[PDB]
Amino acid sequence: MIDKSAFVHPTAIVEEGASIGANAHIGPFCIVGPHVEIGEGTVLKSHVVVNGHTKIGRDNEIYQFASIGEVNQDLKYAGEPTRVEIGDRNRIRESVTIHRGTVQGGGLTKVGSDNLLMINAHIAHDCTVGNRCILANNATLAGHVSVDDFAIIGGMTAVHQFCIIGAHVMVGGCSGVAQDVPPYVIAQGNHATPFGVNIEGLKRRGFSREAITAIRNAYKLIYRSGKTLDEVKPEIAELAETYPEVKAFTDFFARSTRGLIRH
Amino acid sequence: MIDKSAFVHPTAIVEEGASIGANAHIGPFCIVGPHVEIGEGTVLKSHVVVNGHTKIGRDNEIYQFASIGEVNQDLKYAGEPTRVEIGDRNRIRESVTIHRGTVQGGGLTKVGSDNLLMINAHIAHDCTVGNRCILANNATLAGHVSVDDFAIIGGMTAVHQFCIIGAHVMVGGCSGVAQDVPPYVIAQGNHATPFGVNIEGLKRRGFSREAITAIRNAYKLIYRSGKTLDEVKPEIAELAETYPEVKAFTDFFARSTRGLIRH
Amino acid sequence: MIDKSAFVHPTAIVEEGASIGANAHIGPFCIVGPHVEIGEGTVLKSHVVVNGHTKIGRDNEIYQFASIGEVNQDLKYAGEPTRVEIGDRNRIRESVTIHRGTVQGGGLTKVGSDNLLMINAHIAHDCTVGNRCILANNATLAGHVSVDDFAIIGGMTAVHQFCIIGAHVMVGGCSGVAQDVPPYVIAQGNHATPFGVNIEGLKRRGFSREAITAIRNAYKLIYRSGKTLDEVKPEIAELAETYPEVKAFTDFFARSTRGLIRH
Ligand SMILES: CCCCCCCCCCC[C@@H](O)CC(=O)O[C@H]1[C@H](O)[C@@H](CO)O[C@H](OP(=O)(O)OP(=O)(O)OC[C@H]2O[C@@H](n3ccc(=O)[nH]c3=O)[C@H](O)[C@@H]2O)[C@@H]1NC(C)=O
Ligand SMILES: CCCCCCCCCCC[C@@H](O)CC(=O)O[C@H]1[C@H](O)[C@@H](CO)O[C@H](OP(=O)(O)OP(=O)(O)OC[C@H]2O[C@@H](n3ccc(=O)[nH]c3=O)[C@H](O)[C@@H]2O)[C@@H]1NC(C)=O
Ligand SMILES: CCCCCCCCCCC[C@@H](O)CC(=O)O[C@H]1[C@H](O)[C@@H](CO)O[C@H](OP(=O)(O)OP(=O)(O)OC[C@H]2O[C@@H](n3ccc(=O)[nH]c3=O)[C@H](O)[C@@H]2O)[C@@H]1NC(C)=O
Ligand SMILES: Cc1ccnc(-c2cc(C(=O)N3CCOC[C@H]3Cc3ccccc3)n[nH]2)c1
Ligand SMILES: Cc1ccnc(-c2cc(C(=O)N3CCOC[C@H]3Cc3ccccc3)n[nH]2)c1
Ligand SMILES: Cc1ccnc(-c2cc(C(=O)N3CCOC[C@H]3Cc3ccccc3)n[nH]2)c1
Repeated sequence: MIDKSAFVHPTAIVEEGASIGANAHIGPFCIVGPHVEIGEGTVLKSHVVVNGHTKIGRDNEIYQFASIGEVNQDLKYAGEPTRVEIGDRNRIRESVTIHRGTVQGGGLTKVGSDNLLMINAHIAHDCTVGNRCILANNATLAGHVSVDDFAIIGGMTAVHQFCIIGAHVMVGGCSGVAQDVPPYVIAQGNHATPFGVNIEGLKRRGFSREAITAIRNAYKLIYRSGKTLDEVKPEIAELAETYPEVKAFTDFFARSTRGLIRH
Repeated sequence: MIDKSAFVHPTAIVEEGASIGANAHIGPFCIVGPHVEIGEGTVLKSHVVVNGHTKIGRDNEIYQFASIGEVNQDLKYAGEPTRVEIGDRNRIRESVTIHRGTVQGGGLTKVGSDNLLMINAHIAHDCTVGNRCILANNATLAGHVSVDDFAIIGGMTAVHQFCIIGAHVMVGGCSGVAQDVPPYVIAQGNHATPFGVNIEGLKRRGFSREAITAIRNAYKLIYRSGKTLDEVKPEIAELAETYPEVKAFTDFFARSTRGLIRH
Repeated sequence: MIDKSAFVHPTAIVEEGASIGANAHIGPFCIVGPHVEIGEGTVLKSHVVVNGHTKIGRDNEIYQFASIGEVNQDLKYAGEPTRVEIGDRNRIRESVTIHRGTVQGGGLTKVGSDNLLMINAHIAHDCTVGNRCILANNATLAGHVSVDDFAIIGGMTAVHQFCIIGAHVMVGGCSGVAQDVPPYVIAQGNHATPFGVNIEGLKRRGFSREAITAIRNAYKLIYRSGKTLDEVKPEIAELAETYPEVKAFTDFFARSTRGLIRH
């Protein structure tokens, strides 16, 4: 149903069955399929395509020429009714593409809240983007990629399938990420390698001096101690007993499937 | 003429003279010029611009915000009535651009069949794309580039004008190709350099063990023997007398104008 | 007001207050906001969004899926009524984005005349593009970037915020520019470094043999003499006393805020 307080431009095509929330705005020449849900206050500026089984939260801003919910580019996909979930207060800029999941990959592409997806960012099938992330222009995720909370990916950068971009990471522009990036790390290059802790980001986000020091010491265990990852894992868990922020490493290690980026 | 079994959305603008085949589908807000031919079963999803002297085959899927047949970006082009040809069963994704040829370059941009052109791939004037190719997101061909059968070009990769991407090549993502890539080769980097034979691709495509061995031996002649290309050409032709797959090298050498990528 | 000789397609939406000049053409499914001025003879092909306080000159060609005047991507921007200015005879290709300024950055994004902005080029808030420039496909300017007269930026290349791309520069494709590029220089790489003087460009643009020699000698002072920039500045000014073309260096040095690209 279309809420009586939603605006649907006369040139937009909203198919029967679409759910449009209160005070939403569907601009001219938008197309909205019958399995789409658009939350309260969300705006589709103009020339937006939203289709598939796709749920969009509240107060989103989706700019012209974006394609949300579309058939993914995985040759394995065969038209199965997979899904997209998008949270609240995202800014989804011109030409962004967010594609539906695959059965093989779990059936769901998910984006959280308060993200900024810049022009022509690409969220492939089965990706999971967290909250407060930034993808700069042309940032490109292959299928099954995770971008964890607060992570930032610079312009022109691409991420290989299944990689994890950890929480509070900063990936430089013009980079190619082929392995997993631990939380709190700065990464850059082709292929991307680690350049220490994202100290300034943690500072601005309220991390204490003690937490940042512990995170720097965990970084040193991984990349400067010379031990194997299997040796350092319990040392990082031990450190997390005192500084809970360090637990992000433990949680990341359990999800990592491609190994860590390294010098 | 518009076939009686084609669907033309009421908001689409199909100019008189366009030819639309049986069971084709022209979605909302598409524009189709008077010299366009769209084959049987081809679908333009929505918001597609097709113009120029442009022939499109059957069972193609062309997604929103694509521009097919448009004026090319060569400053030498002056509006002459050049052409685009596109074959059958292509998947041409959001924002792909395929531009018309130039008189200077032969007048024709051509794409074969069963290709996958991912989001914002660019096929410049006078390019020739074969069959069963893949161009990943943002893959960008300058003018006059050839992409031969089964070749794959990774995300964010660009190819300098006139280069040949040989048959069954795999070019990595985040790469810049400045010279010609022999058939069967893996290439990666900025600028791209060769990394051996695309063994896994040949395996999956039915090449025999003997053919792959001969191709590996031809690769060694080119890049490991230390001889000049002029010395190895007759040695490769000799090898092709027994293994016909090796003839692809000979045919490629005759077309190559920029020299081969090298370490 | 809409000039009586302008064409406005029946499907276009031109908001009351927009100014459309003589013999302009607003194609199907374009949107033009109430504070837009479109000059005499300018063409919006189709599916173009123009909004904000945006002035566009005469004889421009703006292709489908372009977004001109749109809200910028700077998180600091809060909706203030900033501006875009675009000159004459520009070719602005599919999916180009040109964004409005920020109060913090001066309030104005400006593009001159006779530029070629290829597919998906991005002109961020507060950028200044001069005359006769070329941005190739996917060339991406962060905020506050200057691209001076005749400069060319190759495909897939991105420029870090506040950088200056000097007059008659040629930046290669697949490059990342993190510092300022002096006039007349060839730059390439990630990050971009200098590769001598753009001799061929100067030749084609009518520079005398004496002027090019002096420019080459100024280049040598900067990058080959081994002196500091502070030592060479007066030596370059001295050279400019005889060869006025060398003054471009002096003017550039006074604007440069990020240091020069270097080997
Ligand atoms: C420096 C880092 C640069 C990163 C650049 C990233 C750019 C990403 C652009 C967005 C793409 C995204 O929307 C879709 C996506 O990632 O899909 C794939 C899907 O996430 C994956 C897992 O589920 O599976 C697929 O990728 P794979 O590479 O695993 O597929 P495949 O094994 O079927 O191989 C695809 C083609 O490559 C050929 N091949 C494969 C291996 C080889 O060694 N040589 C070779 O030629 C093979 O013949 C086949 O034609 C999927 N692809 C295809 C084309 O189906
Ligand atoms: C690591 C690899 C990265 C590759 C990145 C590729 C990105 C491709 C994006 C798609 C572009 C495609 O759609 C169109 C295309 O490739 O067109 C050109 C056409 O294929 C070509 C041949 O026919 O001719 C043209 O390229 P050239 O470089 O050969 O043209 P030109 O000789 O006229 O030079 C163009 C400008 O460069 C200036 N120049 C040239 C040489 C030099 O040394 N310095 C210089 O400034 C010169 O003044 C002029 O303003 C054409 N261009 C132009 C702008 O007209
Ligand atoms: C090899 C070169 C590659 C270059 C690639 C260029 C790609 C450009 C794509 C076009 C973007 C353009 O349209 C907009 C633009 O450039 O805006 C910014 C604006 O020009 C700038 C100045 O006025 O200010 C902003 O950039 P900054 O990086 O200066 O912003 P910030 O200081 O607010 O930091 C942004 C985020 O980065 C986080 N951060 C910052 C520093 C750090 O060390 N770690 C970190 O995580 C920080 O927490 C915050 O969430 C603006 N950004 C944002 C996101 O607001
Ligand atoms: C020397 C250097 C090396 C590598 N990358 C860069 C680089 C990336 C960007 C970029 O994409 N953006 C987005 C627009 O907001 C401005 C900026 C924020 C950002 C900075 C760093 C990483 C990720 C995002 N700008 N410069 C610079
Ligand atoms: C370590 C490494 C180095 C260089 N490039 C990559 C790279 C490229 C891609 C990519 O574009 N795609 C398209 C989407 O299908 C998945 C994948 C298929 C492909 C793989 C390799 C080359 C070309 C295509 N993914 N990773 C990885
Ligand atoms: C070996 C090499 C190294 C780095 N970059 C390249 C490179 C860039 C381009 C490119 O973007 N274009 C735009 C389309 O017009 C053709 C060409 C003009 C141009 C040339 C050089 C710099 C900037 C523009 N082509 N090759 C080549």
